[PDB]
Amino acid sequence: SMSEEQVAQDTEEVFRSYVFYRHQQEQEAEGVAAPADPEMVTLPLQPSSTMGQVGRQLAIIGDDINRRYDSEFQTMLQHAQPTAENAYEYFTKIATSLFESGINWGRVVALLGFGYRLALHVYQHGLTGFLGQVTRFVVDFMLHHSIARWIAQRGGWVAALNL
Amino acid sequence: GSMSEEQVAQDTEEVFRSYVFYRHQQEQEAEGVAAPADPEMVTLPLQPSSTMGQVGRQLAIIGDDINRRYDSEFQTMLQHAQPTAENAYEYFTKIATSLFESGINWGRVVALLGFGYRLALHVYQHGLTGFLGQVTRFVVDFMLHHSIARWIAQRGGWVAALN
Repeated sequence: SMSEEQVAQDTEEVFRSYVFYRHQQEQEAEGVAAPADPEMVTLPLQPSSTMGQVGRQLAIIGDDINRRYDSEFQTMLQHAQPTAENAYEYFTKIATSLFESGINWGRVVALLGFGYRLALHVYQHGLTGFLGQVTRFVVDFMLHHSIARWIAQRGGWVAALNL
Repeated sequence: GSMSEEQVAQDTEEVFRSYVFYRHQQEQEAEGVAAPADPEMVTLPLQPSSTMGQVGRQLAIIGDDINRRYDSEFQTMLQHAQPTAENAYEYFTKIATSLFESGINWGRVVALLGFGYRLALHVYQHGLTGFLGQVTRFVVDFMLHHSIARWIAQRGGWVAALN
């Protein structure tokens, strides 16, 4: 049976695979795509692990709700221009607002997308990459805000792929 | 409701396919990968969060002595007999009939899943042509016709294996 702690550990692996595949897809597009941090563009050590495959599948859903979340995150980041010095507080504001009226799978996956976009943003304008920090923000938020528990109740991260 | 042999037989495909996925996720880490694997083995099944998917996962990760002993003996057998796609049905039927001749118990039920995995792997490795759908049919049908699905139903269904 799936524990909240196991879900929290799995979140790091899901997120790292997710960001790799999000940026792979972004390059396969029109335009050049913002440069990504070499860490974000490094293939996971075990891309075919269960959590690697979950992150991959979540990144390649191009349904309308995911594209809507992504566009709104982009717009917010372009306006707010967070930096490495204030990205923690920015992340906490956006994530807390997103879940304030409840948890659902679309919002869980949207938080991975926001982490991807926040890490990519800070890298552009910043002195270096910020992927490890954003990973900690996402993992810790999901644990503290009872999202890891919510996922565990539903069977763990693999349940994000169910219809 | 009172679990039927028909429901169990229907459930067995999902149990077996999840079992195979989680068995091959361990074999690759232990043996390395010097030939491409069967994509059907290495790709997470659809609806990976179901009760039956969870049963297959738990049975694949058991890892005690009796399950290791069944697995070693199946591998020795296969390495000697070298069944092919042309004769795997007859070879499966012989091994499975022998295994259950003197009775059904949970260790033998799980052993049959292990044998199906190893048979599908062996046949694939011969030609790099997948054989998982065929072996799944062999396992599902054998359990049904040989009253193993009914034995399982009468202990409460697959979910009894979780105990």
